[PDB]
Amino acid sequence: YNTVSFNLGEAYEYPTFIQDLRNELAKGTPVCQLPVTLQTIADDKRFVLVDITTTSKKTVKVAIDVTDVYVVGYQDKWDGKDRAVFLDKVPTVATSKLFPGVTNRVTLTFDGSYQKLVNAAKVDRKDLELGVYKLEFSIEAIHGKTINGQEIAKFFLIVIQMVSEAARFKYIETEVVDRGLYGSFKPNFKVLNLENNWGDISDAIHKSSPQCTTINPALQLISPSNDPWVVNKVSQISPDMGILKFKS
Repeated sequence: YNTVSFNLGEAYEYPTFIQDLRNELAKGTPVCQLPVTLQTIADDKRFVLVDITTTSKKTVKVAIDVTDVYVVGYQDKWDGKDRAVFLDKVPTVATSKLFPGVTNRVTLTFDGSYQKLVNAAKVDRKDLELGVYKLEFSIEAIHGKTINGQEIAKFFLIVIQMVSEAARFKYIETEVVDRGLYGSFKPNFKVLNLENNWGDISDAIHKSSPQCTTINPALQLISPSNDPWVVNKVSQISPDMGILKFKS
């Protein structure tokens, strides 16, 4: 599997990092001049690894399913040896082929859906601060430490939004660049709305192809200020898209 890296002490490299990740995910046929993921792929090319290193020199290798950009787990350290930590309900190929040879393998009691993650973290997305420093703090809280479901759920919530969602949405990538590289921020109404509708937005754009203009039925989205944002044209939403989900 290929690896893309990001050092939290070099926040300015974030835009390049996200673009390199999109390059690894863009394996499908483009639609309306936008990258698209593949629904199925050989097990040997099923995942991309994201190496995140803190200023404290600790690294966590996060595994992402290239078909849907889902984080399935990560590898950190425990007692000087590697440790594989997996979310519940991930593909069998994930637990069978990722981090080969690592015997300390943990299967968490919760899956990667936002509902299960927030329930375990005990904090909702709207109240959890994102940013390079916050991400490093969450890594420091779990790296080389006994398995604590609550702390690990917080790490997943932060990394999933700063990496996976940013790859999917240029809008989210820009929020992190403007507010989370040299500061901290809580995701606004639009960030959260896009996260909840990646699949639907992608299917809508696919349905509009090949004329790539009209989107009908319209997408009922939300603006940064929590106001209704009705999208019936590709040009209205294409600027916020990084990569679309597979289909048609």
